[PDB]
Amino acid sequence: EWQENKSWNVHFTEHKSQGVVVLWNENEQQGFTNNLKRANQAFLPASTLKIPNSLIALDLGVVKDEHQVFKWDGQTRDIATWNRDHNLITAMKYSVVPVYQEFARQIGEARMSKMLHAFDYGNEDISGNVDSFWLDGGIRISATEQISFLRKLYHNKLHVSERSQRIVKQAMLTEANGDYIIRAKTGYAARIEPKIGWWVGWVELDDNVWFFAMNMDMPTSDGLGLRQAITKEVLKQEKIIP
Amino acid sequence: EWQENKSWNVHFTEHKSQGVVVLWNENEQQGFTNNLKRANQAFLPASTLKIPNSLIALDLGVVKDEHQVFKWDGQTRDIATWNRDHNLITAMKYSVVPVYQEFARQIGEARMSKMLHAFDYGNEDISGNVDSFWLDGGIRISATEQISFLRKLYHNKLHVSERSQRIVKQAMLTEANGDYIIRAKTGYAARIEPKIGWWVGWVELDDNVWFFAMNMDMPTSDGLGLRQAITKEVLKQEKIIP
Ligand SMILES: [Cl-]
Ligand SMILES: [Cl-]
Ligand SMILES: [Cl-]
Ligand SMILES: [Cl-]
Ligand SMILES: [Cl-]
Repeated sequence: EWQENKSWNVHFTEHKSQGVVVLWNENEQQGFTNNLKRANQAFLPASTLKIPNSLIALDLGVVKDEHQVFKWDGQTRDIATWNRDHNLITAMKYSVVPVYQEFARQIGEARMSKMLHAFDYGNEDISGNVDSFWLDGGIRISATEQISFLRKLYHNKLHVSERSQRIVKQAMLTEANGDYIIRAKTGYAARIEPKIGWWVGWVELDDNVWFFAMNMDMPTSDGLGLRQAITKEVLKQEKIIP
Repeated sequence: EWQENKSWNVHFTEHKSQGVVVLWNENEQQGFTNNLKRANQAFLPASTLKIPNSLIALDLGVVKDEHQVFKWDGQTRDIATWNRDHNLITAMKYSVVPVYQEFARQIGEARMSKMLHAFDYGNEDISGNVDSFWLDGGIRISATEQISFLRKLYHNKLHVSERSQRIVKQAMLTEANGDYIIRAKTGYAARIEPKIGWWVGWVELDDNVWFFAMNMDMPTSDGLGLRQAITKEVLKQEKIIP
């Protein structure tokens, strides 16, 4: 069904980068990618896992609502945006590990793992857990599998309450203007080679939705902004955004 | 409690305009306005009434969700954006009267009026209904009363379901970036003198919310864009947005 579009590769090669973008046109039920093999290659999810972990935290009542404040413990960590109070909205915006580590302590490895499987979120890998259970959830996930999960979230079809799904979609809000809305989540799997950056989400237009999932080789946090830039170059080429 | 800030008047006079901006700092429970008398002056709500009317339509099941399509009837009306299919999101974005007129036909004048009173939305005026019941709801509302209603919506405190309130807040989304989110609704009461333009809503920041409600004299649809521009000049002066 899927269509390969190798002309998107220039957006990667212009930035001396290697990666994949996957797009799904919801109205047409049609997928597109620059590289079919890499679209199906599973990687550690890094902070893209915050989307399902937020659903779990809400649906178990670990997080009461998007307003609840998770106070800073006063310990100065390396990422300055972590050294402040957060709610679910801001914890997702700044990918605040200490906040989600606390969620995971309350959720527990057993509940987390079972609810992820109920979401059909990626698949367990031969390597098992390679860090802490909350950083990778014992799974790896491909770009096409991200799309399938996000489509379920969009349609409120995951096996958590509608409310939990609506709150997470709110927390995903990244950009909005008169032309489009982007709901998305970044990630950077930076501990184990190959180091991988992600951006996954969707673009809402007046009359359609375009799901996207991209990942790219990211040996250093220098090209982090290429995750969004390359994706947007594809979206612009396809006339999805101006 | 309220504080008057007459330095905001220049943003109106620079555009040969007269009007009011009201701001409410949620963390501090403090209100500010350029003109206390006009802040309390009631006007026809025009399309700002689409916020409560959307709540009513959802909570009665006239609108099933924000995805339901209200097809164009194929009749070419004066406003080009009306001459197409819409959902609740787009009907609010383009202030699509024919769509909301159909909602009102299904809701009914009795249910609409009673639910508006349950929201404490403005007050009935001596003039009664001055057009059709769905265009003004038999009420007039002040900028400060808009604030009070919007604060209830923000906190899910209105007497409709939480779901209905969350869907309407989604449909209010107007702009979002790394610095702020604006959820808002325009209006233009253009049939009866004095003709009035409105913009009402809030600005979400990482650590606070600022509610706003502005109206202005609008003898012609030429300065419609001043509703947002003047509001944003106030927000910038107050360092709420960059
Ligand atoms: Cl693994
Ligand atoms: Cl994002
Ligand atoms: Cl009236
Ligand atoms: Cl939203
Ligand atoms: Cl607006």
